[PDB]
Amino acid sequence: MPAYACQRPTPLTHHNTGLSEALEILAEAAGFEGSEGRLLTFCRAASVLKALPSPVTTLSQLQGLPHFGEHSSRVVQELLEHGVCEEVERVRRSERYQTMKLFTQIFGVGVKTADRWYREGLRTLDDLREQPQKLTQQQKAGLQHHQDLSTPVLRSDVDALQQVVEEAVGQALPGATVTLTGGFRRGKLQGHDVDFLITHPKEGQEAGLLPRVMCRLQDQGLILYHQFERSFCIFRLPQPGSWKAVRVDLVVAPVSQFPFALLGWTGSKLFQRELRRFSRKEKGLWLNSHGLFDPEQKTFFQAASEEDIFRHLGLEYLPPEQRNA
DNA sequence: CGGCCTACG
DNA sequence: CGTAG
DNA sequence: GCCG
Ligand SMILES: [Mn+2]
Ligand SMILES: [Mn+2]
Ligand SMILES: [Mn+2]
Ligand SMILES: [Mn+2]
Ligand SMILES: [Mn+2]
Ligand SMILES: [Mn+2]
Ligand SMILES: [Mn+2]
Ligand SMILES: [Mn+2]
Ligand SMILES: [Mn+2]
Ligand code: NA
Repeated sequence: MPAYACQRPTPLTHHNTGLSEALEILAEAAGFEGSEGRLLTFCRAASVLKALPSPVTTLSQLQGLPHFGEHSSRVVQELLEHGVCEEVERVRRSERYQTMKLFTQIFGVGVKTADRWYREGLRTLDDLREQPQKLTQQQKAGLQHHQDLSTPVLRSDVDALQQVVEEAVGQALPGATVTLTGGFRRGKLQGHDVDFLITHPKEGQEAGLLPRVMCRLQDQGLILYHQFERSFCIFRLPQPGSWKAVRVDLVVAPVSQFPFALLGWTGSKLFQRELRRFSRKEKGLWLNSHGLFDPEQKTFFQAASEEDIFRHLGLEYLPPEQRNA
């Protein structure tokens, strides 16, 4: 088992859901308490279990696995022996965990904001709504549309959204393209949002595109919230006789950067953090959604495909459906 | 000991 | 700070 | 929390 998540395939369907979900609770709780390092270890340990070929049945099967130490091993041991882990159950039932989960799921609210509200005694969405001057415009939109945004986005929604985005993009710039990214490109059947990457084959023609696309969508009445090259939107998606709010991310990249943007925006989140860590720590190259930089030569790697990027980092290529770390 | 991804809005 | 994967 |  390789130590970095970008070194191993991780399929969407795997064999250790119970164990990985428990470790991910502890990771989320670590985040709520402000420990990104513990969050990362628990995330990495959960991800190792997703890459295994079979269910873990006995603690022996963990020996030698990366990111399993005393704490993560004890969690698995309790789950294997007893079906539950006392620490996980205590976290699950705590008012702090439940409220932090409730607040951070709001679009516009992260851990630091949620933690302040918790310390101020707030506990419910109705508490937040009763104090609206304490909200940014982004948070007001997230709260306004919270019910819809909690409803899974389905493939039929993706297809309808891709059609309307393609229509606006084509009106704004002939020849521009729209690529579905995010979890749906990795094969997920559902999601919390839909992610799209927009480019044009002639370098530079995409300058100024995203404001033109947004203007065209807003004039068709499709935009409930927005506000460049990244737009984190809420769309008014038509449904039979009605509509529902859906989170949509729109990203524009020049074609020179498209493989890097496609790689970054396809995820998973852990896969990309691990890939960027690997690049810098193991290869001495700096990776982001714009490029891959050699800081000694002060040059950027020219990539035509995601495969090119994997090759330049010395990694076996993984298709999107194996990046579900 | 000290790192832990790296951007844009 | 929030967002993103 | 784990590891370089
Ligand atoms: Mn399998
Ligand atoms: Mn411990
Ligand atoms: Mn026991
Ligand atoms: Mn997404
Ligand atoms: Mn998104
Ligand atoms: Mn840019
Ligand atoms: Mn330390
Ligand atoms: Mn994400
Ligand atoms: Mn520690
Ligand atoms: Na949030």
